[PDB]
Amino acid sequence: ANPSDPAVQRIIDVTKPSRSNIKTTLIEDVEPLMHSIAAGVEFIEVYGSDSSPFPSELLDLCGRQNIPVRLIDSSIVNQLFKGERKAKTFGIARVPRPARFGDIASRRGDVVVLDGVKIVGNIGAIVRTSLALGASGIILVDSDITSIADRRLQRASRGYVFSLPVVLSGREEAIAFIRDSGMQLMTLKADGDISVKELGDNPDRLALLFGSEKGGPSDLFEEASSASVSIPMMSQTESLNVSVSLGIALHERIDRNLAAN
Amino acid sequence: ANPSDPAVQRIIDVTKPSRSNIKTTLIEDVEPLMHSIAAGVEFIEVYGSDSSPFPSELLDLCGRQNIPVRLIDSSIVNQLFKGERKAKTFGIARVPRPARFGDIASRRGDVVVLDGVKIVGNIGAIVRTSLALGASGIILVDSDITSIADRRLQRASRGYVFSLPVVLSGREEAIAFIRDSGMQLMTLKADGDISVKELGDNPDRLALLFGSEKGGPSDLFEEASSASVSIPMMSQTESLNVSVSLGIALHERIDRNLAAN
Ligand SMILES: C[S@@+](CC[C@H](N)C(=O)[O-])C[C@H]1O[C@@H](n2cnc3c(N)ncnc32)[C@H](O)[C@@H]1O
Ligand SMILES: C[S@@+](CC[C@H](N)C(=O)[O-])C[C@H]1O[C@@H](n2cnc3c(N)ncnc32)[C@H](O)[C@@H]1O
Repeated sequence: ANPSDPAVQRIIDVTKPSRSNIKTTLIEDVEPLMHSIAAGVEFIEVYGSDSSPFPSELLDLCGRQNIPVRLIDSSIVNQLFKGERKAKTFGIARVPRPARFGDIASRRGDVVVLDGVKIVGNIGAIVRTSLALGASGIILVDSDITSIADRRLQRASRGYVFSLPVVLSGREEAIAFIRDSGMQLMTLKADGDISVKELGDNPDRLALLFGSEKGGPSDLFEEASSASVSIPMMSQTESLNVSVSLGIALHERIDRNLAAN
Repeated sequence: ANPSDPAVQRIIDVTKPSRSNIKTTLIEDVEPLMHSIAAGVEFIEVYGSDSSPFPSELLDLCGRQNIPVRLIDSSIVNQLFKGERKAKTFGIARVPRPARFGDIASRRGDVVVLDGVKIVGNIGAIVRTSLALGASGIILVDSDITSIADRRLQRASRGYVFSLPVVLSGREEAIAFIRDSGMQLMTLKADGDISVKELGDNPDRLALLFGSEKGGPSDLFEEASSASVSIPMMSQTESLNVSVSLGIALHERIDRNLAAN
């Protein structure tokens, strides 16, 4: 373990602050770490607080992946971070190459397609929900996001932005991929023809499309769109937050996305 | 149509801006207005952008409640705006008295209870979801919100904050009200005993409890809590966002809450 200051550990104090270096980034907490490693994300070294029980399985995973792991005493860990108290566990990872359609095609499970969603808070929460409910990947269209390593997005996603393919794509390219991949594009809308409760019956791999406005997504998607899906509300004149709408849709598909895996 | 100053309509430029008193307020967007008046809120006057068709119906529900409406010019409508830009339909209103437990106890539908939820972003979205999915009301325990009026809770709620009973309360106060009301308390947690899918089966009106932590809600709600509810995920090792968890919870109760309206 290291209790002194620094040693060469200074790297941690470099990749964390509002520095510049992009090649590396910090991923906090055990679960984001576990899922990152599982997704092939390369790590330089994983750390942990000597005042916290280092998760047995992370230690093991890192072991079977040749990932070095060192303990750090409380005082130094407290110096870092704050005031979210503690990460208690974290690692230095090389920022992966941009995700591609190929990363989604080779995986199994529904695909989440966002169109016009720009608020990082929504995108972040959507990343978490998609991962937790068994989505294969996410395709972002018109999100104003240039890179997925955007720290705002990393933080908004609880550090899960690398745990599943998040592809930045143009509208036409996304449509072409979905079309030629054999997936069934489903447009979720408050005034959709089909009840969201009927999604569980669908045996096909689905591409669930969401917008940012109650009129979204772009009507230009209607061409590729196979059907419109609606989430029942008190009245269909209301609407739900896109992240909330995503959660319900994926919730209805949970069995199909578990069967896929 | 009035391009005149002050033209006395300058109320909007003393209520919308951050001034002195917390009484009246300005509500944007066409929808928030409808449900606001459809509850018991009083509007001094509603305005609208000129070069942009006016929503007929707002007039009917403003004529039967004696609420005046006047058109503003797009040069002045945007003289006070930025976006969207196309908020279009707004109007000053009078902040109602603080919500009471009785308000909820008189209305029908499951009750939502948040414990320790402080982030207004979630609380706001949680309001929309509760409203849209037919929740009787929300109890905000330990939210650090001094008043529902708070301009940040309004903006985070799109202006729907006055569409249903939102009660600020202490932990003991809320626990006492749920027992004396006969409602069955359900605590939602990742490692709950009952599945969220089984909620729709319960014939009784429910009180849904959500914490702010993964280790929440406060275990002091346990005695009152007669059951724990868990939403299935790829692995209970993780957890869902509070608003997403709520949406799914109410979604499974949609038939019972449509039954309560
Ligand atoms: C509804 S818009 C934002 C709400 C809108 N601006 C409003 O308040 O009127 C966000 C996204 O959530 C999705 N969504 C909202 N309600 C839905 C519902 N009831 N069923 C299916 N999708 C829904 C839509 O696809 C939309 O693109
Ligand atoms: C775990 S807390 C905090 C969630 C997340 N850490 C966040 O960004 O806020 C989320 C709340 O939603 C409820 N919740 C979360 N995951 C759930 C699940 N899998 N099943 C049922 N309820 C859940 C819990 O009551 C909890 O209080």
